[PDB]
Amino acid sequence: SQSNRELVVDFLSYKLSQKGYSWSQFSESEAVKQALREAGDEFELRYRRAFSDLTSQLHITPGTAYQSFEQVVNELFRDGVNWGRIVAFFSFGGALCVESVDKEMQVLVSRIAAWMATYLNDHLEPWIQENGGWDTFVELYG
Amino acid sequence: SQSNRELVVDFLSYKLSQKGYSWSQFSESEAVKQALREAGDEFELRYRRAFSDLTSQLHITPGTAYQSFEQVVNELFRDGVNWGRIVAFFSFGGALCVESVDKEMQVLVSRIAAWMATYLNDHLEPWIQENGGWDTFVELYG
Ligand SMILES: *S(=O)(=O)c1cc(C(=O)O)ccc1-c1ccc(F)cc1
Ligand SMILES: *S(=O)(=O)c1cc(C(=O)O)ccc1-c1ccc(F)cc1
Ligand SMILES: [Br-]
Repeated sequence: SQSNRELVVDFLSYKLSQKGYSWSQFSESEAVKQALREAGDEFELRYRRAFSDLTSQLHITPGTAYQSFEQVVNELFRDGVNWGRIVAFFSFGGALCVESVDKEMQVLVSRIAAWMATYLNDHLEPWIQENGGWDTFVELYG
Repeated sequence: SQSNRELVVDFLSYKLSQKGYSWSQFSESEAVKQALREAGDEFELRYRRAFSDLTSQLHITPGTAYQSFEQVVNELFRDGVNWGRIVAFFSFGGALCVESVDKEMQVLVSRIAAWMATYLNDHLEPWIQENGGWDTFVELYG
């Protein structure tokens, strides 16, 4: 896609790495990526329980449709968009990739990356642009 | 206060009662009280980890100032006010009351109720009025 696609790929590469997997076998910009990597690790520590209940709701098979992903991701934004909720979303996507590689369905990695870039573009990009862009996120979270 | 104090007391009475403690031994409107009651239970269940990190932050001794409670509660509104964070606020106060009764400092329950009411008035009331009052919380969470 574009700059959102590039952000999704960086985050998923990091999440995969933390679990010992490489992206290569599946295929302010620096400050945005670093800040989002750090924000996702923090969110994963603080909301261990609630996050586990989220990831439980979706088990990605080669048959899962994007709409099934949207329905659970939509729960994160029920009451609107915010940075914490966008971080949760990245984290969520990262956990589905890890789960995918764990179950030897490494083909779903590029599929989740596409689903995420799409979801950011369609639903989150207007609120992001309206709230200072990714540079604001960095100034707030870096 | 007013509706806020009535809301605080109902919520605190409910929480204490759940653990087997009466409010009486220390001292649409129904749809709101009920909706908040249910929200507080669901919240306490969903954020097992995160809620525990917050309650840990303040251990109320009869010499704890309001400014102390306020500083830990500002942590709940760090990145803005939303219905969910207001629900976390009520749940937190409920925990500080159950904690006071259990730690033999059952006198504190009345002061917590007063701290909660003031916080709502000084900080939370404009956001509540701007987002359609408690009837909107009901018409969403109820
Ligand atoms: S949570 O209360 O932070 C929350 C709130 C919403 C909402 O729409 O109000 C959506 C999602 C979440 C959430 C936070 C943390 C998680 F691990 C999962 C969901
Ligand atoms: S979170 O636990 O970091 C958090 C963050 C904010 C914020 O404004 O950044 C507000 C509330 C919370 C929180 C949610 C749920 C809990 F049980 C405890 C804290
Ligand atoms: Br949690």
